[PDB]
Amino acid sequence: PHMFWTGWGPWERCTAQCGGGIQARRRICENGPDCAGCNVEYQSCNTNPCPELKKTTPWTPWTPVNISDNGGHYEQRFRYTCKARLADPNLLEVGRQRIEMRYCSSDGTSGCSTGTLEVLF
Amino acid sequence: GPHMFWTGWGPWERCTAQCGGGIQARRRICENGPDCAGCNVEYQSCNTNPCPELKKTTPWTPWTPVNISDNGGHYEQRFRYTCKARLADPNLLEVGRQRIEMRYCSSDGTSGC
Ligand SMILES: *[C@H]1O[C@H](CO)[C@@H](O)[C@H](O)[C@@H]1O
Ligand SMILES: *[C@H]1O[C@H](CO)[C@@H](O)[C@H](O)[C@@H]1O
Ligand SMILES: *[C@H]1O[C@H](CO)[C@@H](O)[C@H](O)[C@@H]1O
Ligand SMILES: *[C@H]1O[C@H](CO)[C@@H](O)[C@H](O)[C@@H]1O
Repeated sequence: PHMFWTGWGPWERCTAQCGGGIQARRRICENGPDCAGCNVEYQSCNTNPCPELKKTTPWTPWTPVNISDNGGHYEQRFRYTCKARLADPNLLEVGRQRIEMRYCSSDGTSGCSTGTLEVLF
Repeated sequence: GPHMFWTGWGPWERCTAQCGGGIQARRRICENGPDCAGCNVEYQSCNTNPCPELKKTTPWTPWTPVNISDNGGHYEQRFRYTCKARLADPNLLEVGRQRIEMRYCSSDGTSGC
């Protein structure tokens, strides 16, 4: 009896979800053990770039943007998005909020420009 | 004829990732073949330790009053955040666009202030 290879099996699972991985398919040498050639073959898979994953920062608190409520006032809040090219959303995180505080007075020096013109009304 | 044999395995080549898991190959050559028994290449995983947390800061939000000042002065505040990702390359981490919402607060309750 001469040695022979079984037919190639299916391509198995890819090592990466995206950004490039490899996968294998296999076969068996019968009546061997030393058939010519190799019992496993590899190819690349999922070579497309990973998608952009997004996470939003918390909103800042609603605060006035005007220092007077003459007939009402406007309020605003802000937020950003954090983005990364990843396969796992657990690897992207929004870090700790930082806050700064200053006091604005009439004859002040903290560098405020908000209600300067209100004195003229 | 001439004796057919495999050269010794070369060294493992460069890992496809520096962290978070990649693959690397090593190779050998069938001499006086070409039908050597076995494989001319092998692959293994490498650099499976987690990538470091790389960080980028958002821009500061605008300085805004804390509340409507009944007295002469008022406090103002602003904020910023950090974006973090486990990566080797900081270019793959980005701070996105700033979103701004605005409402008008008056005597009625039509805007939820
Ligand atoms: C299996 O590998 C190839 C066929 O795919 C040949 O060298 C031979 O048939 C071997 O048994
Ligand atoms: C597997 O590889 C190809 C088929 O994809 C052929 O050379 C043969 O069928 C082998 O078993
Ligand atoms: C090379 O591969 C193995 C040794 O590592 C054997 O099947 C044989 O020596 C071949 O030439
Ligand atoms: C490479 O693989 C092992 C050594 O790592 C042995 O089977 C032989 O030295 C081959 O060339």
